[PDB]
Amino acid sequence: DAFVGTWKLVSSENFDDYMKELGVGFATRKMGGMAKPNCIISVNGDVITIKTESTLKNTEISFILGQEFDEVTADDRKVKSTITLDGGVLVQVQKWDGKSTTIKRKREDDKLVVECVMKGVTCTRVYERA
Ligand SMILES: Cc1csc(-c2c(NC(=O)C3=C(C(=O)O)CCCC3)sc3c2CCC(F)(F)C3)n1
Repeated sequence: DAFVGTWKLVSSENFDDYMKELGVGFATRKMGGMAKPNCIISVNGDVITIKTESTLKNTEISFILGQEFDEVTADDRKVKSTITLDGGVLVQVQKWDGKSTTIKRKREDDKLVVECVMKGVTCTRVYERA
């Protein structure tokens, strides 16, 4: 839809702090902090696929809106994830060990804007079309 396409990371703010708040260790934060992923989003019927491709690590999720699924995150958390569409925004929550983080993806002008919240830390990652 509005989200479908191949997107390339152009900016990131507070990603190291966001990863620290998740409990991510130094080596993995060093890898993630300097990654400039592509995000490839596609839809086939009820199923949406989001691939994140980067030099040192790829991940992929496929999901139906409002249906919880198991996810292994890039930092190796085993989480229960639910993604919904709310006022044009894809809202993802990941739940594990009584904690949660939210990842919201929204389209603004030319950009795909990704807001990641963990406790008091808010990170903003912006992608543009490849
Ligand atoms: C939590 C955590 C630890 S590490 C890591 C992570 C990447 N996270 C992303 O891109 C993320 C988003 C996005 O912008 O799509 C939005 C959601 C949040 C997370 S990308 C990438 C790594 C490490 C390995 C790598 F090879 F460096 C490449 N996420």
